[PDB]
Amino acid sequence: KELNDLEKKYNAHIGVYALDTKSGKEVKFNSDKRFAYASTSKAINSAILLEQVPYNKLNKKVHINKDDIVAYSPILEKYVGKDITLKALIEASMTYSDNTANNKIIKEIGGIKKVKQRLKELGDKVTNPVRYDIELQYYSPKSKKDTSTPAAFGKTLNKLIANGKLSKENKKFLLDLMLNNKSGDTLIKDGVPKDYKVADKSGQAITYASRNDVAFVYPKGQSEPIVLVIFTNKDNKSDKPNDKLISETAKSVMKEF
Ligand SMILES: *C(=O)[C@@H](NC(=O)Cc1ccccc1)[C@@H]1N[C@@H](C(=O)O)C(C)(C)S1
Repeated sequence: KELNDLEKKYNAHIGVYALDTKSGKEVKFNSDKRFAYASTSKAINSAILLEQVPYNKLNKKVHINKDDIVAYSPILEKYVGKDITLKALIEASMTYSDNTANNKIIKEIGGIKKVKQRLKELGDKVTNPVRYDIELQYYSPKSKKDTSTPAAFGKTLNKLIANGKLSKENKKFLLDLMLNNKSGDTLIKDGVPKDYKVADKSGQAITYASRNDVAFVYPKGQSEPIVLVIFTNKDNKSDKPNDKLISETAKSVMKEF
């Protein structure tokens, strides 16, 4: 309804899935439509690693070489020939959307093929990781590669983080990164009521103005999060997104709760 209106105001396509984990209440709009998840996949990879490595053991270091470095790695770019702890990899991936950190997290997990296995165990047969960064960012409406539906992606985010194989410490370390992430400030954070806490991970693919934001939103007073997945995109390959679209979509969706 009003989301269709926002699709008209911004000449864009909105994908929404939101789940209040307390009530089990869901808001869906183009929720079974495929979108490039882009960097929002970093939250998923980070959480999967965290299921396998206890907080105390995030101090394990791993070697970084030139072959590991991919574009848009503001943190990892300085670790060629150096060691980095898994904790700092996760921090890089989440806070700076470091692409090299995210690939190394997927490697730690055991590779794309293992992320796929985990996804399927969580009943997610939609989220479709195929490539590492940055190649996963070359979205095409014609390919399913590195795409998901807001519903499949949110359900996974809910089963992985919102409840709940993560220890209290690993769950806190991930969510704090997401809460403290100043790079998602123009998205969901921008549209939610100022007293709501928002723990997000944003994404922007190279093509079709694919701009996304996923978050754990805590309406003031509630501790149970509302999982919010907003995927947007446009008709043209070189289209530039408008973050206000996501900000407005989040505002609208939050009234439903
Ligand atoms: C996650 O979505 C990452 N996206 C890319 O690596 C592709 C890309 C898209 C637009 C500009 C540059 C690179 C990260 N998200 C972007 C972004 O927010 O635009 C980063 C440049 C932070 S990498």
